[PDB]
Formats: sequence, structure tokens, C-alpha cells
Amino acid sequence: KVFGRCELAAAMKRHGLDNYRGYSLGNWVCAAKFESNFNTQATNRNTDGSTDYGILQINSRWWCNDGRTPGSRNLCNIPCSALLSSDITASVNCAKKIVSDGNGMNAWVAWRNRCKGTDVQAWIRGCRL
Ligand code: NA
Repeated sequence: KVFGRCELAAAMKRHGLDNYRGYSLGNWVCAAKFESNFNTQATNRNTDGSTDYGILQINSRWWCNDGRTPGSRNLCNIPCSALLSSDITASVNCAKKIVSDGNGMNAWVAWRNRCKGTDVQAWIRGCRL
């Protein structure tokens, strides 16, 4: 599924991401925009052989099981394929554990490089929330 900007903002809010660990909804929408372009089916191979899955490009190195990432963990206790669902529940639940792990949204390098410190409220402007 490719979400609209306001459609994803609404889904993230419904799933309790809005101000989760102090990150306003604009931060989550901005991160999703640059990680996946709002496409739940996005996958990208990392040089280390891990893979990133879904709207928030969650990495098989630590967070999900894809069966092809040697020496990796599955800290969200999920098949990485669950991160590709049109339903964002598994991505949201797993993103709550990632952003809780000590470095907040810096875990998303595209968030650090493209969202952090910017006018992230612009990402939910005009949305009926
Ligand atoms: Na893994």
C-alpha cells in the first residue's frame, strides 16, 4: 500500500505514534516519507547483507526475522514480511521499541539527515487528525 501523507498521519496517530517518546507526528511522517515514500512494500538491501522492510525501513540486523541475515536478532519477535502489510500495526509496534532503545529517532539515519531540526509540522499541515 502507498499511503497518502494525511492518511498515514491518521494511521500513525490511531496506533499511538503521535508524541511517542516525545516525537511529534510530523517527525514520524517525515521519516516514513524519506525511508519508504509511504510505500508499505519498500525493501532495501544493506551492504552488510541485512535488509530494511516497510514504511519505516526496519532492519533485519536487529528487529525482525527474514532467515537470511547471519548473526542477526529479532527483537520485535516478527517475520520481516509483517512489516510489508497494508496494516501498519507491526511496523508501528516495532518502531516504538526501536525509538525506545536509547538514540530516539537517530536510529533512522534518513530522519537524522533529512527530518531532524526541520519544520516537521509541515508534514501534517492541512490533515484532519
Ligand atoms: Na534478524
